[PDB]
Amino acid sequence: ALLLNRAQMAMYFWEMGSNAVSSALGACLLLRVMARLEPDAEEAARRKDLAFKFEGMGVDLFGECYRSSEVRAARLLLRRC
Amino acid sequence: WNRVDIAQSELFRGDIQWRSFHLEASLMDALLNDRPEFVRLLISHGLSLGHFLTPMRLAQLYSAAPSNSLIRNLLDQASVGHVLRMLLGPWSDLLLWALLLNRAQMAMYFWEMGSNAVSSALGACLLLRVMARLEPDAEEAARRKDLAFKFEGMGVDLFGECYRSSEVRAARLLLRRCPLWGDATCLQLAMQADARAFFAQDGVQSLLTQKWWGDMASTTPIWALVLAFFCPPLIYTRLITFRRCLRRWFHFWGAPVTIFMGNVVSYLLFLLLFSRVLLVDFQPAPPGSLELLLYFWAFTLLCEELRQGLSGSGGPGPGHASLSQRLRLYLADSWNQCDLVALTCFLLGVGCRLTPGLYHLGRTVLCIDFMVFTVRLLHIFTVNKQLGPKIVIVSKMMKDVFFFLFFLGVWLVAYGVATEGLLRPRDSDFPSILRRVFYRPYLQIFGQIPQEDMDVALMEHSNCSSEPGFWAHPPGAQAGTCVSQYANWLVVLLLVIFLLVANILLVNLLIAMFSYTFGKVQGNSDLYWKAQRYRLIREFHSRPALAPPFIVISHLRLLLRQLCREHFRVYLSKEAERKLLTWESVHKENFL
Amino acid sequence: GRTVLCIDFMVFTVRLLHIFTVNKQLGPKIVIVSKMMKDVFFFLFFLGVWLVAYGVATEGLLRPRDSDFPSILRRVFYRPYLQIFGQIPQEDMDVALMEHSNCSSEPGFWAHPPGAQAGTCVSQYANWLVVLLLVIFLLVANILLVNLLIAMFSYTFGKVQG
Ligand SMILES: CC(C)CCC[C@@H](C)[C@H]1CC[C@H]2[C@@H]3CC=C4C[C@@H](OC(=O)CCC(=O)O)CC[C@]4(C)[C@H]3CC[C@]12C
Ligand SMILES: CC(C)CCC[C@@H](C)[C@H]1CC[C@H]2[C@@H]3CC=C4C[C@@H](OC(=O)CCC(=O)O)CC[C@]4(C)[C@H]3CC[C@]12C
Ligand SMILES: CC(C)CCC[C@@H](C)[C@H]1CC[C@H]2[C@@H]3CC=C4C[C@@H](OC(=O)CCC(=O)O)CC[C@]4(C)[C@H]3CC[C@]12C
Ligand SMILES: CC(C)CCC[C@@H](C)[C@H]1CC[C@H]2[C@@H]3CC=C4C[C@@H](OC(=O)CCC(=O)O)CC[C@]4(C)[C@H]3CC[C@]12C
Ligand SMILES: CC(C)CCC[C@@H](C)[C@H]1CC[C@H]2[C@@H]3CC=C4C[C@@H](OC(=O)CCC(=O)O)CC[C@]4(C)[C@H]3CC[C@]12C
Ligand SMILES: CC(C)CCC[C@@H](C)[C@H]1CC[C@H]2[C@@H]3CC=C4C[C@@H](OC(=O)CCC(=O)O)CC[C@]4(C)[C@H]3CC[C@]12C
Ligand SMILES: [Ca+2]
Repeated sequence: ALLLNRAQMAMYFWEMGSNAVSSALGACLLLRVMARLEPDAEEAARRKDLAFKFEGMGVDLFGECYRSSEVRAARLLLRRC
Repeated sequence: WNRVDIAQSELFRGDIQWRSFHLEASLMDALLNDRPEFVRLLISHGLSLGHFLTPMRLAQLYSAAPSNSLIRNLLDQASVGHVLRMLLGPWSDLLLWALLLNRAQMAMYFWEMGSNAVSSALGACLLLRVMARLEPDAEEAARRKDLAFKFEGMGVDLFGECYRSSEVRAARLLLRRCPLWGDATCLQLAMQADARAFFAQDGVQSLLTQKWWGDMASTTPIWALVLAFFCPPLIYTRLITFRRCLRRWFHFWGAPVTIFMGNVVSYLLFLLLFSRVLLVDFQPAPPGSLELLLYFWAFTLLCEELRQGLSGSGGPGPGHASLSQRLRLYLADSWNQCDLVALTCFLLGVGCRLTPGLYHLGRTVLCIDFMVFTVRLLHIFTVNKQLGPKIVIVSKMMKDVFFFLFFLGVWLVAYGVATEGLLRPRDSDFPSILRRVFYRPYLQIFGQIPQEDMDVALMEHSNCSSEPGFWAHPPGAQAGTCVSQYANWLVVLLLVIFLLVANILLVNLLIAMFSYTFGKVQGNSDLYWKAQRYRLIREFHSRPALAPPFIVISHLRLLLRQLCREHFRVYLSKEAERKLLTWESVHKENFL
Repeated sequence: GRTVLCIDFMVFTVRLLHIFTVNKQLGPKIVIVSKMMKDVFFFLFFLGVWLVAYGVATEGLLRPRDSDFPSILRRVFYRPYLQIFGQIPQEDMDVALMEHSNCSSEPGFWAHPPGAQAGTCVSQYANWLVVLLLVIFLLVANILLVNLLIAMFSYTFGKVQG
């Protein structure tokens, strides 16, 4: 759903899987890369907007996990993904 | 009855067999009586508008204008001013009508049902600012100007959608040859409308850079233009990209950034020639090589000054042809006023130079004349995106400088006379009294504090006057021959109060005044600079490619044109032109 | 080789800034001072235009007799630039503060400034103006330009801080 720029599908498939923080950062990694690999800049506006929406959820979900346990959310970043 | 809920259920239900003429005269009373919500219903169920807008019914529509209007009499006066000579008694004429009679919601709807969304939104803004100036009373002009902002809203909002859709295909929206108004352009429409909000948006501003760098790929760097200006061989190279090698030459030297840089290089060389005349080639001999080259240079500067004068909307219309408007609008630009003060006291400085008696006055006028030509360096670089919005700021700061200069000058009189009165010099000439009162205290603001000239405990030789009292000799040249030492505890105290008020209270409160009004005017003067920008882009695009010293080639080409006897618009085919308006009427409907 | 190494010390010392940008206390403020360059360059534009305007008009009004191009480009640029920082040489520009008023066989009245690079003798024709034209300089540069640069720094520090 990230590849075909299906916004609400990717926003839902992130919610039903494991690896919330890494795939929110992973979704942000693809959509900034794949906008540079995109020829036309019209759909790249939707490609970059949906990258900010995963930037919202990764920041929002990690800030919950960090205020829960600063030790156990430290291990969230430095996990060998 | 002005009851909408009846009119829907009558037309939506109840054996729906409405014919033509049942709807035709129904929309008349929907238009003659104001009632715009009934109008949207009938157009939603569809009318002809090619069998509805028969010219009797339009004359019928204008006949129901109110008698005590600024329109009915304006028709009877005629029975913007060219609209009067054009309007007499399918949507564009109908949109024109609702603007004329200030019918707000009717015009807001007729804009939505027609073609040409961006040009008629700018066109509606053009009329309602013009027709408010043509309106006698200012009560309804508040509604006339408010409904002009509502079309300013929709033109900015709809173009920003069209620009983010396709920056190329919305670039063609502006520079389309609009066959209304005698082949008008939507940027020209936005200039004449004084559409500051329309120029301020990032689509038009990015379009202005592409017009600025005309056929030279506006993302090109600046140093490559400098490298290609001073190497015209380097024009045809791996640097600056563009979109017959002779048109390739003319796309460079006809582009407005190179006409600008030509005008900048040739003006920095004018000021370098002016200075080398003024500093090292200005003996009382008759004028030599470079001084006569300066006089011809400033003639061309004057011949280039009349080109803007006799080649010059919130005012008159284009092509006025009577010079009591064209020269009056020339001597209203604040730059021309600087350009003519420079060229008239160059003429004074040369006329006083050539006469034998007035030579030192001719030099003195030319030194101040360099000052005025150099300040014209500021007006040139206000087209720059990096410098320009900040040059326009520093004139908004003058209202605070003048407060400072008031508050300081009052305090400088107060300090300066009290100090000159307490220590009484014996060399009290009026040039020297007005110097120790004003000039010497003014310099104490800048760290020039002459303690040895005001404080007696720092000066020796305490017997220098036969007048009664005790005296002391200040070692300064214009400090008086000897000053009094009666109350020099006070003069030293009164300096302390001066440096507190001037150097600390006044200077740091001026920074608070600059920092405040920089915060206010930053938004509005950038908004003003955006709209000013296109006025300066096409002011270089219309200017000849040859600069000031070599402009006489392009004036002996223009004058030889008359013995033998910038309107920007990109050209495209009508089928590619209707594809543009079809694309754009979709994005109006997708926006509404 | 010595001269290049003295400028080379300058460049190695500025690399001291790039090192301490990892600091939490200093670092966010080192990254600010490069955002300020767009306002320095306006100031440096507006001053430099006014420094040409003041500097040539002053060097034209008082005409020195030691008008070499290094010294002309010094009394035009360097000496007015230093007046922004409180180095105002009144004795070199104002004739009423200098004695020895017969120092040139050229026609007109002259006067000797005691400065080393102030010219051998300057003119005293319109030195009411040079003194006035200094007053306008210190108003534009030292007060209008400097305090408007603070307003420009205080504004763009507010924008770029976040
Ligand atoms: C009095 C002196 C300075 C005589 C002039 C010497 C010239 C041969 C040269 C030396 C370097 C040149 C400058 C190199 C950089 C450019 C940037 C250029 O800016 C632009 O045109 C593009 C910016 C924009 O988009 O508005 C203006 C000309 C300018 C100052 C050139 C102007 C003339 C200069 C000063
Ligand atoms: C009491 C003594 C100091 C005499 C008073 C002199 C000042 C009232 C005048 C003389 C020269 C003026 C300056 C000449 C150069 C200009 C550039 C000007 O900027 C522009 O013209 C930009 C063009 C534009 O924004 O339209 C802003 C004011 C300023 C600094 C002026 C500020 C006020 C000054 C100092
Ligand atoms: C900036 C605001 C707060 C007001 C400050 C005004 C002064 C800085 C100006 C207005 C009156 C001027 C002066 C009028 C009288 C003289 C004496 C004059 O000395 C001479 O005797 C030489 C020839 C002459 O003018 O008689 C030199 C210029 C000077 C200081 C003028 C230059 C600077 C002055 C003091
Ligand atoms: C040219 C001179 C200064 C020769 C150097 C003499 C050194 C033997 C010593 C004297 C005191 C020392 C300083 C004492 C305090 C520290 C703080 C330290 O900052 C950090 O590493 C932690 C801050 C952060 O978390 O980023 C950097 C080194 C420094 C400046 C030391 C650097 C080397 C210094 C100057
Ligand atoms: C017309 C005359 C004055 C010659 C013009 C010289 C200036 C245009 C240049 C030469 C040295 C420069 C300075 C050298 C040291 C730097 C540090 C620099 O900060 C950083 O590099 C931080 C690193 C980063 O933020 O990426 C900010 C600009 C600054 C002050 C420069 C400001 C502009 C300067 C004065
Ligand atoms: C900061 C902005 C507003 C522009 C200011 C530029 C000046 C401060 C710079 C550019 C030209 C420079 C000068 C070019 C000519 C000279 C004369 C020179 O005196 C000499 O004769 C010694 C040897 C020589 O250079 O010939 C000493 C350096 C100096 C002042 C240079 C140092 C400072 C100057 C005046
Ligand atoms: Ca002009």
